[PDB]
Amino acid sequence: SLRSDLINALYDENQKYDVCGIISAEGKIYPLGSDTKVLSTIFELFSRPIINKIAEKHGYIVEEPKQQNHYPDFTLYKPSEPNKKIAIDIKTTYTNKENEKIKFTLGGYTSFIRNNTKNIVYPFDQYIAHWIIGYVYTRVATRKSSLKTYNINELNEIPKPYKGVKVFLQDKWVIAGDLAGSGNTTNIGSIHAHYKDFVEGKGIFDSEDEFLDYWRNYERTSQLRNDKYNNISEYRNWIYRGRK
Amino acid sequence: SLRSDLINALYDENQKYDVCGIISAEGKIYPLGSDTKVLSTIFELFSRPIINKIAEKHGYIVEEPKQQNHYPDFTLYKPSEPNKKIAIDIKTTYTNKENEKIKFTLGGYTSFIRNNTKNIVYPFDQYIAHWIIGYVYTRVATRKSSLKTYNINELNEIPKPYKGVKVFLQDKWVIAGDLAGSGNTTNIGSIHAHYKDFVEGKGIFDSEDEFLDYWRNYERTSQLRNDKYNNISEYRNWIYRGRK
DNA sequence: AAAGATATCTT
DNA sequence: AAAGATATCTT
Ligand SMILES: [Mg+2]
Ligand SMILES: [Mg+2]
Repeated sequence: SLRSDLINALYDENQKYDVCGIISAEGKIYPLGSDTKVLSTIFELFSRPIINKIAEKHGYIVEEPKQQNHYPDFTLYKPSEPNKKIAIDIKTTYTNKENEKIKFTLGGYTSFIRNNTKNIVYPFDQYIAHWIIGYVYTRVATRKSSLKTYNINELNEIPKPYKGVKVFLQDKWVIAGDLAGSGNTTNIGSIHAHYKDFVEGKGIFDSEDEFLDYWRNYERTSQLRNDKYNNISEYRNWIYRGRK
Repeated sequence: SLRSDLINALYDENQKYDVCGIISAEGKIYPLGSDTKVLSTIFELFSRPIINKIAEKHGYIVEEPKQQNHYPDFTLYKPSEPNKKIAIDIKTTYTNKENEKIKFTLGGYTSFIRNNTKNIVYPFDQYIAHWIIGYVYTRVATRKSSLKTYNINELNEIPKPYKGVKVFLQDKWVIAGDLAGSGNTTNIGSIHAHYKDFVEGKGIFDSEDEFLDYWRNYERTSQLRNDKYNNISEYRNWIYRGRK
């Protein structure tokens, strides 16, 4: 499948390669920093050619947002079936010691899931799947060595700010949790679990429909959630009683 | 001085080098994406080496934040002058055409400038200068970036997502404006002017003390600002009224 | 303008 | 946890 091939390519590529810096056309190389803003950018750039390569093999068109505040990172679709689009979003997070619990922010809950055309490349209803390619890296302490420039002949000497990158591909709804992933930027939070749980998809929602409904009626502040629902249990009781 | 040296170094380096992709230890080069998040990250990484080079040359220790959401990008100081720290923050924005007005987001106005230690590496009072290194780049007309990899031989054939870059170093207060830079993330907005004005430092505040007082008393919503002040004029009128 | 999107972190 | 930081954009 497009899915199996994509995950095989990512898993494979992720083990045989290591990004160590940005290069100038003049051949000068600049080291990488240890914070997620940097690694997030790197993993996205890294994944681009792989996604494109695998998509092409299955006859899929790949499109990136034309504007900045638009989801998803990649929109795939065959010319003959425009209303069956696949959204692929790359998400990153870090861990301090391998095998700790991790969590991701899964996108806003007040944009395209509530308004079919808000901050999204194509109307939400034209997508049949929302895939998350999650990267987890163990953070490494920045040393003095990563504060100078390098030359092409020194590629092997440049220190990396990450240690053990792990990658997975999973449907957004499957890994979605019941607590917000951010306050003022109102993001959906993922389950807070170990990497294997994301790969295996041991989430809390029974269906994508339950996921959507939960997040479409989630109130922005605990104050507003006090009389409604603050988690999946309370949401199910709320549903049972008639949504009141 | 440290400041003049840093400014000279920034002009040269930037005038001599153009970043075109990220590179793996194995020599494989991945091209840059077009979205602002990418360039914001690249310019920050492009500057680290320069800042560290000039800092060492002047007896200054350079420190980056441990927590990822702490200001500033770089804290410079002599071990002998602990309470004479300099803060440097890197900001970027784009222009579609080389001579349009630009503006930057300059950091929050509700964190450390109101609460001396919130989200800052060292207490605000230990800093005696706050510089902003701003990069302005002109986007390219094409909305479609390259989706294949390149090798060291092809450096000259990799398309760049930007057409031209300008940089400047200036004190934060000198270029601060009176309108917020962001809403839910409560950022200070800078003046909305031409590149030349940021270089020359043609701001709106009469002093850093005014800049600080203005932003320490600015309200989050226009509803609350309407009974206080919404711009420099109204703020000055608010001072006359007795700050009520 | 002003408010709220885009991604992720911290306590 | 929930709320509010980190950059910067868009409408
Ligand atoms: Mg930084
Ligand atoms: Mg900064």
